[PDB]
Amino acid sequence: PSQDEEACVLAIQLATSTVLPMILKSAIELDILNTISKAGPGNYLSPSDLASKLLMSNPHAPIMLERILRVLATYKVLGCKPSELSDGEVEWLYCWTPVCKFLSNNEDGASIAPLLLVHQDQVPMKSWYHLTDAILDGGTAFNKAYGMNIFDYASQDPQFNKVFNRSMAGHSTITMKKILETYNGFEGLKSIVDVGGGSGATLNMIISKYPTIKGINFDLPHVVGDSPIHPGVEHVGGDMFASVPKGDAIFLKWIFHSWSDEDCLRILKNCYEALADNKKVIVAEFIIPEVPGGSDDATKSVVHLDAVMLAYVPGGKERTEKEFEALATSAGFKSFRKVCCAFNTWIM
Amino acid sequence: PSQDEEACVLAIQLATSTVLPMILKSAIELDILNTISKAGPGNYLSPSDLASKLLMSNPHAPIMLERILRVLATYKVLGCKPSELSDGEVEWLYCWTPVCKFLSNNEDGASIAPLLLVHQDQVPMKSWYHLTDAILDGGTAFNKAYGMNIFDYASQDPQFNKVFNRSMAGHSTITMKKILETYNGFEGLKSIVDVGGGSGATLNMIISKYPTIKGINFDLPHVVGDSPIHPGVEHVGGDMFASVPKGDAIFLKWIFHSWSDEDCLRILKNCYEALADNKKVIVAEFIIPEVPGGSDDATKSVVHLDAVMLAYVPGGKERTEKEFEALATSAGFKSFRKVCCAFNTWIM
Ligand SMILES: Nc1ncnc2c1ncn2[C@@H]1O[C@H](CSCC[C@H](N)C(=O)O)[C@@H](O)[C@H]1O
Ligand SMILES: Nc1ncnc2c1ncn2[C@@H]1O[C@H](CSCC[C@H](N)C(=O)O)[C@@H](O)[C@H]1O
Ligand SMILES: O=c1ccc2c(O)c3ccoc3cc2o1
Ligand SMILES: O=c1ccc2c(O)c3ccoc3cc2o1
Repeated sequence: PSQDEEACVLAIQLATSTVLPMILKSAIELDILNTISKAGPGNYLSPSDLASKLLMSNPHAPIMLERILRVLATYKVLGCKPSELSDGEVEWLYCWTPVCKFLSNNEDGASIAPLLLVHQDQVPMKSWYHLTDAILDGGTAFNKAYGMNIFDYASQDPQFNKVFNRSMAGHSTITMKKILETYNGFEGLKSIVDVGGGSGATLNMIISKYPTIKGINFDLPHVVGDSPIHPGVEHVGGDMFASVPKGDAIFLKWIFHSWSDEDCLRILKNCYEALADNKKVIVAEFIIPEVPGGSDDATKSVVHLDAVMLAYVPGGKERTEKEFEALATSAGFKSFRKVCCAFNTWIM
Repeated sequence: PSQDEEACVLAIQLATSTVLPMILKSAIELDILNTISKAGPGNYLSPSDLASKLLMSNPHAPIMLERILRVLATYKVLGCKPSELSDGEVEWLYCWTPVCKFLSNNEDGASIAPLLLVHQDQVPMKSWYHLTDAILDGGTAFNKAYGMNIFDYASQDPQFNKVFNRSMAGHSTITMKKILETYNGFEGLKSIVDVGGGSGATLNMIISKYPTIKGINFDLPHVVGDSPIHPGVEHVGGDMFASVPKGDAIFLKWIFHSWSDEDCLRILKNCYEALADNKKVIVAEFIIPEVPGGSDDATKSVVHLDAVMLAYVPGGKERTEKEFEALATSAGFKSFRKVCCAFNTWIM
């Protein structure tokens, strides 16, 4: 009877698992995580302390926050410790964890929280309701919801544009900062073109460590025209399928997982054409493991991403290392090399 | 650098965790889980076998199913094993697990899958987008989305009514079937009133084991008028706050977690009034543990439910055993007893 109970309560848990992303979204929107980050390690807050520090006016906000805090503790975003009340009952206090750090809006702009907000946004959320139809009828879930792909939608909705670009910028500020502690590959080159570089955050972090290097942040016009400027980095609006600006190396982070094999090869030809001989194409992506049933957080992340690609973009998919090696090979490249990994992002 | 990597990839995993409920919803809607249940234990299917057995017409459905299967395997809904292809590459085959059983629509009507479908339904899904407002401004997330509570909505939307009632019926068929292997409490009584019994599934399972016992399935008119009939069980339409039909015992499963303390006491007075002296009120609910940071599936389940109550219904909440004991005490009851547990549902 013990196996049945473990299996059934897992089923119930999975059936009510929309709670996690939605409670996380609310904790971010209520500034719970930044507030706890402000308190910092080992600084425990009761639900009442947190409503007070947030200056909330709702007399029932403390009990509501308590129930949110309890969700976050179960998913290890927060720790917690008991505090004895006068009448013998126990108050539960909650505290920072390193996870909470990555989900807080660090003044440096580096945060994973905007990534949660783009996926809970009402525009991408509707694509899931057309996924079952996409499988049975063909087509792509997102385009069936909207009659246009996600990038076309962003160009027509400035609010969603900012939400999308901020989620990418937050992630790659964190990731390139840790990448740069272990990657040589930019040291000896005159210039880098970030193809689909979004808001320029990746080059912002590359040039700040290697000034003198000329950064070319290349993306669609509606993305570059709403982006801040770092010195060393010049924004170029364009279309990577039309051409790619020339440089000493080309960089593509989280590009290929959004395009079919045939479209990846079209991007890679324009990259080829844009570089001199004996030059590099630097790719940053997750990699699918050869064995699919792992339950750790790294496998969950890349598996989540592959499902996101399935609903959001035609032909998008996460790939194995052998699948990346094949693309480079088909594109006339002669050397493929997996270099290092940071926060599940490989440099290839 | 190893702690930072574990924390950041957990953050990324949590930020993209809407995937799980939404991919599960699609696997249920595509009949993947019933099909695999039809194949049964140790009967491995490739993505192509599964598209064939489902008679899908989409030439890209096999690759799409593969990516869905991989999600389900990571969350342990399915197992998987490799199969070598002719050219040395490996195909991954997927197979049944006991979890898959609880998420399949067993011909007996017992399934946890309808529970997933009510929470992913577009009507409840919109309440989350008003939760942050509910905390800051007061009110209830669901009522702020719709201007009426969830039960009023069900009475005005027959489709959502059936979706809601089917999720409760599927769960309590499974739960009462296992409860009845270890509960004496119905053996020696003439009749039971199931207050808020929904579609009658719980009494259906009680009377089928104890015929001769008279079942009174009591719920709102829009619920009882769209429900099947089991012998021994008579449906009564009414309002538990107006009165409760009299009987030898009153049964309430998943009622109290939906009402504030003051409304629970109003229900309990009507239950009190409806029973003779020296008689029982039988409550089936989850119970919150005193210590809140557990990460097992039982704690996740009750924590998920408490967040669901927070967004869906005014005043709803999961409770501790001491909180249930207090309600019974305040209601004039003289004996409180936690009896047994089944699939995380306690009988009190
Ligand atoms: N021709 C094109 N079509 C579609 N997207 C393009 C494009 N050229 C560039 N892109 C961009 O590709 C990016 C994918 S996501 C942004 C990833 C960015 N490198 C980062 O990691 O922060 C988007 O910014 C999108 O606008
Ligand atoms: N006066 C009332 N107000 C609101 N809901 C009521 C009610 N009387 C009964 N209910 C019912 O309470 C039920 C809660 S959920 C159904 C639980 C059911 N016992 C089961 O476990 O299967 C709903 O069916 C709802 O319609
Ligand atoms: O979590 C992610 C990470 C990358 C990502 C991405 O590159 C694209 C391109 C279109 O939609 C996307 C969604 C994404 O979600
Ligand atoms: O997963 C669940 C279980 C029980 C449940 C419930 O009794 C009510 C009453 C109004 O909304 C509900 C949602 C629920 O979701």
